[PDB]
Amino acid sequence: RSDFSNEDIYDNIDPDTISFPPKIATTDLFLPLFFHFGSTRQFMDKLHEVISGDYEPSQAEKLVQDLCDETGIRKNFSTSILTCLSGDLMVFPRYFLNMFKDNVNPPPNVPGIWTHDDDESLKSNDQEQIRKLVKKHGTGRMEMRKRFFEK
Repeated sequence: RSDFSNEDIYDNIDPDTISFPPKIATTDLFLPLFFHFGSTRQFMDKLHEVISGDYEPSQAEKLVQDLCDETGIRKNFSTSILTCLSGDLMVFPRYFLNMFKDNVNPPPNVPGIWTHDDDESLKSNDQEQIRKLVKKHGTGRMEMRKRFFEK
């Protein structure tokens, strides 16, 4: 694989261009603590800090709890996000940056973020929908997703 990726534009969004707190951030998704961050950048920096701690695939529970106590993200929200990312933590920050940039939950057209529609397409045999899926996520992620289904 190349050290570079055109997906980086989804990770390099300048948090300072995002009004805080984002309109999409409601109490059904975030805890009181979240609303005490002074800016989108402060929140993202803390999120990066949490995500960096050591977590073995057995510590998803602890990660979710930390995301609640440190960043103010509701637990089942974090769980749902981790699920649509196929467990790829590297895409966790991307999820929030894009959700906040366009105030849509979940971001509908972001590589690595599997929407309900993407999953329906993956479960089907309609090659036109699968064509768009691989363009969006890539074959590697599709295989990992197919894997995820098996359970």
